[PDB]
Amino acid sequence: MRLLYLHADRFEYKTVKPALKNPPDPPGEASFGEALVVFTTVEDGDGPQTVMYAASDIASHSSRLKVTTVILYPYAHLSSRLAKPMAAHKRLIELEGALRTKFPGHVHRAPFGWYKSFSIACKGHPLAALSRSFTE
Amino acid sequence: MRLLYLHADRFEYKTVKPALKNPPDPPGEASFGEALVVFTTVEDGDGPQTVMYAASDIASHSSRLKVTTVILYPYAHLSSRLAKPMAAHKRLIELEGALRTKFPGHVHRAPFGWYKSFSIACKGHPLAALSRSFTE
Ligand SMILES: C[C@@H](O)[C@H](N)C(=O)N[C@H]1[C@@H](O)[C@H](n2cnc3c(N)ncnc32)O[C@@H]1CO
Ligand SMILES: C[C@@H](O)[C@H](N)C(=O)N[C@H]1[C@@H](O)[C@H](n2cnc3c(N)ncnc32)O[C@@H]1CO
Ligand SMILES: [Cl-]
Ligand SMILES: [Cl-]
Ligand SMILES: [Mg+2]
Ligand SMILES: [Mg+2]
Repeated sequence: MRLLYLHADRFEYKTVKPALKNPPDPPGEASFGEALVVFTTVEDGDGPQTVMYAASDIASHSSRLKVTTVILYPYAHLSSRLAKPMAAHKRLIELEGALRTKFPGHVHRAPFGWYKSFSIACKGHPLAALSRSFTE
Repeated sequence: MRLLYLHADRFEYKTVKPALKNPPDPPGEASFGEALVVFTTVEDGDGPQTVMYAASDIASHSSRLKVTTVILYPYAHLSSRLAKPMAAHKRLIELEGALRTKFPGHVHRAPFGWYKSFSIACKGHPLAALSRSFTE
């Protein structure tokens, strides 16, 4: 699993065209204020332990930043060892569930399988942009 | 070298605090309209051939998108095999020079060595977000 943690003053996205033959999530859009935006690339061989490590770390970092909103944003481009789309969607659903057991704030999982537009006002402070890897 | 190509309707950044003891570039800010924003992570062992491949590819993709502006945005977080900061700055300067020999539009190299805020209105079309790797 490869993640990019962006501490945003605002974030918003909108699904555009379907990227997969049949996106497993419906289309949509959302916007937010201060949040940790987590761009999330599921890698081959991510499993239950990977998901647990990521959930704990996301919760911890959110705690450090004193953010009370986390956006889980599926992203195919953070690495070159991607899991297949169905396994990736399953892991993202697990990640959302796991995060909710560790982080008391708002958790939004953005839709999987779409091309999406977004904008972000990414803060510029020292912890506003960090990358993470998780394995098992 | 690892790159993320984002086709933006707008982009803007502002240096915040210095990330390095002595950033080799002065502080600043800029904004833009439609552009290809290239987040750029220089990796260990990038050399002259890597720079040439990246310049050619950036030019080609820009040509496909019919963009006439390219932003070279130094980014430490796209991979886990970073070059050292001085070698990375040198390669980015080379990349900017090389790109100008292949791409007829505006080339902006953002400052190196700073924490930076940014916002982007990333388009949602199928080619609006792509990743690349170059080696030699
Ligand atoms: C493209 C850009 O605009 C958009 N934001 C996009 O990335 N869309 C992706 C993810 O939603 C998802 N996806 C497929 N595989 C993966 C994976 N292994 N990990 C995470 N997401 C995946 O399927 C879409 C196509 O790759
Ligand atoms: C942090 C985030 O806000 C900001 N945007 C940032 O990334 N700042 C980076 C790059 O400008 C640069 N830098 C250092 N090494 C590299 C490298 N190998 N490749 C590219 N840039 C590098 O040095 C700064 C600290 O890593
Ligand atoms: Cl980690
Ligand atoms: Cl390539
Ligand atoms: Mg819509
Ligand atoms: Mg300033």
